[PDB]
Amino acid sequence: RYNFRGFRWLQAMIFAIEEINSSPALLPNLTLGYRIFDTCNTVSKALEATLSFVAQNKIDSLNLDEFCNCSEHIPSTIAVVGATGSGVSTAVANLLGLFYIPQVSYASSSRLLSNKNQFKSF
Amino acid sequence: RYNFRGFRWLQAMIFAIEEINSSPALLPNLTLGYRIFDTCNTVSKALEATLSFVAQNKIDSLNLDEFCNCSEHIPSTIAVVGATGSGVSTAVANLLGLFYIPQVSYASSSRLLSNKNQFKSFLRTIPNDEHQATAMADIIEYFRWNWVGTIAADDDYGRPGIEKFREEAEERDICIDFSELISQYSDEEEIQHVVEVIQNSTAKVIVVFSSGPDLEPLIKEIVRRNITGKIWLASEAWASSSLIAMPQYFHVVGGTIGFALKAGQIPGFREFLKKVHPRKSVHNGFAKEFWEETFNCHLRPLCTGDENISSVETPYIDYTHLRISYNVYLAVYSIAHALQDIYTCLPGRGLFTNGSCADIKKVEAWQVLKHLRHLNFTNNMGEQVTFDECGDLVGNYSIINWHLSPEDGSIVFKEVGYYNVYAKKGERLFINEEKILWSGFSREVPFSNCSRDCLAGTRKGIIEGEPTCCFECVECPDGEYSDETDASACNKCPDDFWSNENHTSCIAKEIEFLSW
Amino acid sequence: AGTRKGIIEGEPTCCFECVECPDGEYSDETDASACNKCPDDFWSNENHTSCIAKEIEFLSW
Ligand SMILES: *[C@@H]1O[C@H](CO)[C@@H](O[C@@H]2O[C@H](CO)[C@@H](O)[C@H](O)[C@H]2NC(C)=O)[C@H](O)[C@H]1NC(C)=O
Ligand SMILES: *[C@@H]1O[C@H](CO)[C@@H](O[C@@H]2O[C@H](CO)[C@@H](O)[C@H](O)[C@H]2NC(C)=O)[C@H](O)[C@H]1NC(C)=O
Ligand SMILES: O=C(O)[C@@H]1Cc2c([nH]c3ccccc23)CN1
Ligand SMILES: O=C(O)[C@@H]1Cc2c([nH]c3ccccc23)CN1
Ligand SMILES: *[C@@H]1O[C@H](CO)[C@@H](O)[C@H](O)[C@H]1NC(C)=O
Ligand SMILES: *[C@@H]1O[C@H](CO)[C@@H](O)[C@H](O)[C@H]1NC(C)=O
Ligand SMILES: *[C@@H]1O[C@H](CO)[C@@H](O)[C@H](O)[C@H]1NC(C)=O
Ligand SMILES: *[C@@H]1O[C@H](CO)[C@@H](O)[C@H](O)[C@H]1NC(C)=O
Ligand SMILES: *[C@@H]1O[C@H](CO)[C@@H](O)[C@H](O)[C@H]1NC(C)=O
Ligand SMILES: [Ca+2]
Ligand SMILES: [Ca+2]
Ligand SMILES: [Ca+2]
Ligand SMILES: [Ca+2]
Ligand SMILES: [Ca+2]
Ligand SMILES: [Ca+2]
Repeated sequence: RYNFRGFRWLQAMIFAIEEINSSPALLPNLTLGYRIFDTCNTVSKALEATLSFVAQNKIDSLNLDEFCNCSEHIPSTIAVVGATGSGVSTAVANLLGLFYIPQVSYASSSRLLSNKNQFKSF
Repeated sequence: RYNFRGFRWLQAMIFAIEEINSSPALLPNLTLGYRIFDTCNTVSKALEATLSFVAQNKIDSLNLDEFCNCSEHIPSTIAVVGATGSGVSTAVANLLGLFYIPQVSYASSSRLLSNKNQFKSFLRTIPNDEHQATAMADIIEYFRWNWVGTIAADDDYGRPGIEKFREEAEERDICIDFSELISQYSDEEEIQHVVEVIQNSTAKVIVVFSSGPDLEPLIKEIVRRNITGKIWLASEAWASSSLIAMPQYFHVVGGTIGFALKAGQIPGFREFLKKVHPRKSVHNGFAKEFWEETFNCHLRPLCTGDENISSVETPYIDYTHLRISYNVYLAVYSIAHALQDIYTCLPGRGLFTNGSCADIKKVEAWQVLKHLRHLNFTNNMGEQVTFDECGDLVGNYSIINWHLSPEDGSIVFKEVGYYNVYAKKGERLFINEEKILWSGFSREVPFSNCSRDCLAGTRKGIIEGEPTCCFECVECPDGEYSDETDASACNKCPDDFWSNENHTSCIAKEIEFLSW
Repeated sequence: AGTRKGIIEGEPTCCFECVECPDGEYSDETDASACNKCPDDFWSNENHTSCIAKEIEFLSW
């Protein structure tokens, strides 16, 4: 199915980023980019997107006794905006707080995400 | 903290793999390898291990337009055995089912992992926890209690079980006074509040869906304040925990009634356990710390290397039954039997398109998942093992009691009954009350009703703001009679009859006239 | 008023019946869980809503 409200939210994020870039007072001489994916209200899609986000930290993983390298020009995401559902946000929060990447949600409101022992960067 | 039971489970997995390798009948000319990590009962470590597992499936990931590179030395994990916690299992299962890697757990029992619209590749050798909550309700109903309390862990294991117990209890006219949530990281204020809630109640029986590491702070605080005279109904997670079944806690947690899984037989397992050595174990890197903690040495005095394992009493060998270890054994054998069923595929009977078969030399994870979904094999003891449409394996329960040891002074786990999950509803619970020692020493069943039952000649009356179980009885009025105990209202006598002085029955009226 | 609440078995406390108070007791207000045995020298109405002083009987001039 197609969600027009979700596309409006995506447009809101893009609009905010562009307005930050145009303004000369907030972060002079610095530009903000973005990499925005669709979750389809499903954990699997959001987890694929999160793996894309943390590929660099996968390169920086410690468990692997043998090194692995990816494309150098792959950007390292500083912070993530999302997501809507609480289960999606829980899974994404696990993966992101594995690497201490801030994640600011806009519609997840479950109390289980108020635990800073499990969700450090949420 | 070091867990010797977990190291025993790891050794059980290694033993099963080696036994399968030695066996010529199972997987001829094929050798099984392994890669085993430590979760530390934490989601983060398990997720790092899972990332290491899927490092090779992540090569052909669509989310990245660019191409990632991984060394060929990194192997491809075909299946995973783990894990213990239900939250840990959920976190691992997300990533594993992202790539259709089968995952067979041995201790996770949350019902939330039965949903296959989220957890595509998940299997269990331990039964689901609906039956355990129903069995706790059956026990409470059997011993004729109606006024109980509930404690649960704030995770994926405690909450669904406590909810199932709540609904099953309200179906059976059982009233729950309090319900609290505890965690391993609960502040002093939270523990104090829960302890105060326990004190303020008058309900002796308390039902706990939790684990040892999560129940430890509450038990410690209760022992610190000496809150005795409580009846504890344990779930399988902490009914046999070494962190709660410690003798100096006995006066608080004596006479506890709990659940246990049906044990199993692994011939030759103890001999494999006793052969551990830090130097001989090159594949097993967890032997060094195990040895250091066993003999309190550092290889603090050094380790001579000539110590005997049996000299130190640890859960590594100081055990009686093998229940979770049998689950690990069954998990490994189930994966091996799926691989064998792949290896013996007839050309026109495959599970795949047009009856095609897989190639065991280039077998893939999803094919093994398909074969696990249709698995049917016979155990060493001689039982059939299949998984349902949700990947569950149903089994019996043994109801145990916490007694004291006359010789050692430790805590014994006597068997006082069984719960047969295969029987019809209402004929599943069996208990020998002649062996239960309430509070560890007593021989009379404790009383755990809100209010006392009221005898003939009275009727119940509502106490405002309190549940149905709590009531105050008022004597029957003149003319009405009450011939039952715990009656909602006084029955009225027929014509030409009037109530006794007791109102238990009613006599016939007298007739007065001037007589001869 | 005049009737007290009664327990229905197998139902929560929110669900109740109600029955008239016995002769000698009354129920002035609603949501009453009991009927008051009101003091000496007093009996109940025919509707058990309040109390009436008992009639004193003796030979009168
Ligand atoms: C669960 O427990 C019940 C009762 O303990 C088992 O039923 C018994 O099975 C044995 C044979 O294994 C019979 O000799 C008994 O007569 C049975 N008792 C009954 C029916 O009350 C049942 O087999 C167990 N389930 C298992 C082992 O999967
Ligand atoms: C506590 O309350 C329970 C109510 O659930 C009482 O159980 C009843 O016991 C009588 C005994 O004759 C049975 O006839 C009823 O059927 C039971 N009610 C049930 C099972 O719902 C129990 O007896 C009470 N405790 C005491 C000590 O009387
Ligand atoms: O946490 C959650 O699941 C909900 C999801 C949600 C909320 N508000 C919404 C509006 C539109 C679509 C979805 C939502 C509140 N937080
Ligand atoms: O789902 C869970 O978390 C529990 C954990 C658990 C169970 N049984 C155990 C025995 C020992 C240690 C841990 C456990 C039951 N499933
Ligand atoms: C316990 O009861 C006392 C006495 O009424 C009260 O002061 C206290 O707040 C109660 N505590 C809890 C946790 O209910
Ligand atoms: C705790 O209570 C038990 C039983 O009442 C008693 O035997 C024991 O001495 C108590 N210990 C303390 C420290 O109060
Ligand atoms: C599993 O195999 C046994 C034969 O040992 C058979 O009796 C049983 O019906 C089979 N179960 C299923 C579900 O195929
Ligand atoms: C009424 O109760 C008294 C007190 O126990 C008893 O002695 C008497 O027999 C009872 N009357 C009956 C049961 O008719
Ligand atoms: C008693 O109450 C009834 C209401 O059911 C009323 O109709 C009647 O007049 C009352 N009788 C009195 C107050 O004497
Ligand atoms: Ca700017
Ligand atoms: Ca979403
Ligand atoms: Ca674990
Ligand atoms: Ca334990
Ligand atoms: Ca109340
Ligand atoms: Ca009911």
